[PDB]
Amino acid sequence: MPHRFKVYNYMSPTFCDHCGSLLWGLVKQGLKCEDCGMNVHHKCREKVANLC
Ligand SMILES: [Zn+2]
Ligand SMILES: [Zn+2]
Repeated sequence: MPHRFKVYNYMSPTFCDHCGSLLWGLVKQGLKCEDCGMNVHHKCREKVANLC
């Protein structure tokens, strides 16, 4: 079943669960999955398997 990634405003340093690097930026720094909690960069969403 699919991740339901929604863009997210991270308020503490949070890292990408796919590539490990910081979700850089001030706002809108990546996407969180509603259902499993996975955090990804915009550039990393295509790279993650679509299995929630
Ligand atoms: Zn998920
Ligand atoms: Zn990443």
